[PDB]
Amino acid sequence: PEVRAERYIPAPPERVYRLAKDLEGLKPYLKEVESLEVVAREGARTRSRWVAVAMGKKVRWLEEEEWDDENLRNRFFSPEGDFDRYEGTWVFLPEGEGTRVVLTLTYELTIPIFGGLLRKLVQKLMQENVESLLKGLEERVLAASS
Repeated sequence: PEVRAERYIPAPPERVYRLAKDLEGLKPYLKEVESLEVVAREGARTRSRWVAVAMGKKVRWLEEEEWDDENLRNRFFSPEGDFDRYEGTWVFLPEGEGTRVVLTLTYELTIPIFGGLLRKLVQKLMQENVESLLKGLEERVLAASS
């Protein structure tokens, strides 16, 4: 299944893009994220270790992001961790002197026994998570803007 969040940020795309790329600087404004560490940095891609909290227990994964500096987009995919699949794109679109940020996330989480019964709740949780990742980026861009 897939989730997508969309958010307008009052700042030029290039600036919003660059602030999202500095994940470790972004991390303090992601309230649902407990730990985010960049483990590897290479050319236009990094590797990072996420620990997030949903509903009191933690979900952990490693994430590879490929950064497209030219076109202000990124692609990410988890090769290992708690998700069978965790991937998507951040894109930063011009909307005025500002940025329409679009975050798309395809995930698959296998849950013993209850995976179909709680499919919609899981969905909503993943919706809140990406909406919050974006509201947290809003708050980064404002913080770094003073």
